[PDB]
Amino acid sequence: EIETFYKMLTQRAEIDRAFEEAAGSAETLSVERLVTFLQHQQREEEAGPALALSLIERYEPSETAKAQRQMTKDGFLMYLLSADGNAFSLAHRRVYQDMDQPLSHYLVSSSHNTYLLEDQLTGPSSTEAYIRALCKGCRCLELDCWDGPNQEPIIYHGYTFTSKILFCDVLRAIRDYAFKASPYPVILSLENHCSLEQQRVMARHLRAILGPILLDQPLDGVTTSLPSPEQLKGKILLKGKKLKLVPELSDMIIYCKSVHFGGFSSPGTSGQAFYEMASFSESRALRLLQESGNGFVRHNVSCLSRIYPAGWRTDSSNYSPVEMWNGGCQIVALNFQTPGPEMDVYLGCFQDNGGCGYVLKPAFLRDPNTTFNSRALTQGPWWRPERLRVRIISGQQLPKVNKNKNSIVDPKVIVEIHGVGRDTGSRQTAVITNNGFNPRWDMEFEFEVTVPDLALVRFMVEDYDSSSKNDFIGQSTIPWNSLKQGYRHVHLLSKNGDQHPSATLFVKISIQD
Ligand SMILES: O=P(O)(O)O[C@@H]1[C@@H](O)[C@H](O)[C@H](O)[C@H](O)[C@H]1OP(=O)(O)O
Ligand SMILES: [Ca+2]
Ligand SMILES: [Ca+2]
Repeated sequence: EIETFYKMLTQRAEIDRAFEEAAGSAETLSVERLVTFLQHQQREEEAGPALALSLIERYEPSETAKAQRQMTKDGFLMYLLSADGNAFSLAHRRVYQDMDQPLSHYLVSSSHNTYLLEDQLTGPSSTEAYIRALCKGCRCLELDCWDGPNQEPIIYHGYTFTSKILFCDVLRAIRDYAFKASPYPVILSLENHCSLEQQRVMARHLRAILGPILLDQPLDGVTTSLPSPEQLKGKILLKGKKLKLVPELSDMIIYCKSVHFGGFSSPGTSGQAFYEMASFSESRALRLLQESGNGFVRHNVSCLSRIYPAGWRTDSSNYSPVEMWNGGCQIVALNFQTPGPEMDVYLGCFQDNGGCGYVLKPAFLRDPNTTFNSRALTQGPWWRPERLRVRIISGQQLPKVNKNKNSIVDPKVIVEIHGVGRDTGSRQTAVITNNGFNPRWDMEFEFEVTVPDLALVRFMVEDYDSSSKNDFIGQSTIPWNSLKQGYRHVHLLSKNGDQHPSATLFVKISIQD
């Protein structure tokens, strides 16, 4: 009984079967079989006794089997729940890409009106908001500066009733957290509304507070392109207008001069200097993407574009970043304080590359001479269809999505493909009523994706309500190239992007060309 219970509360058939199938009849998995599993199933490339051994060394609970270079079912399970059994590639969870190209070549995690904790009209601002962002990996932050009492510049939403905070205070927080999450450059987007006096003050605080972190002079060399995240490692750069504007400030804008969108210079040689940056609202961006997809892309190859939520999003709601990333846009600004699929995809995207905040664009988005246009797809390197088959097997300890009572969850799972439009798909499972502890669905979906290099796969679990909406329970977004194959567990996240210790989905992923 009491064993039978812990034994029976804790008894997952899917796992048994999986171990069975792997080990065949043996009560154990020999390296020879482990490796077969690692290869045939988990489709690992580095599959080999080396891997298999580290797996066992790392996960095998039995001192015997461990010592005897073997894996018992338990050890199998643990691996499966480990950072190694995770659907989101462990390898990709550390900086592993080329940090040498000019910034324009990377997608940069960017925040919008960062100082805000809520809505854009009357919610509050706080330095906490910049801390959070920074802790969530954000590299590019926004400071809307306005003159304040006692000659001290303040930051708040120009023309609204949003609460205020000090320019200096913000500067310290940034100073303190700019690199907690990553060594790479942080970009400060100044939106100056300050009298010349207070402007200078600003300039003082910057120098005073950022000190040496501040990048106040062009990098020796750095002549034809933007520096690389490597070159700027440890610095913070300013972005704003460059010569109503005191030189103290303007003299600090080195590689990020705000500019009004000129146009894309294919019908010429140049347009915006690599050191010039344009911003575009959601709407405009779409339009240009709709009309000049290839223009933009090519543009974005050597220039940084910043996009920002549409004016009507007074609720700090966000738009989808994918659409812009698809155009090579790199400083895709979102309202970091707002839970939703948009931040889910955003943060999923940036978990890649050890979440350093910079993610190398695919090559075809880094070739000045590119005919790509996610909107008018033609054959190109980017064109590389794959067939994804995802099996939603079971759920484990799905969290009680609050609810002001003792009810049980009634879960269902949605899997979605995000990328070029042609590739967008969504599918959902059935609801298992009244089970969150160990719902088992065993449902499989299949998707065709022509442009994996821009895709992301999202797993979301809602608690079904016949009556009401459908309570979000947890979610997880994995970029296509970090999607791991075989049996894996998807570690679910709360709406706020926090890790849910024991909430997981157990799945079988298979990708074939
Ligand atoms: O920092 P930029 O690139 O200028 O973009 C900002 C944007 O991120 C946000 O403040 C919008 O509310 C605002 O309308 C816009 O400024 P705007 O008044 O120039 O449109
Ligand atoms: Ca702003
Ligand atoms: Ca129920």
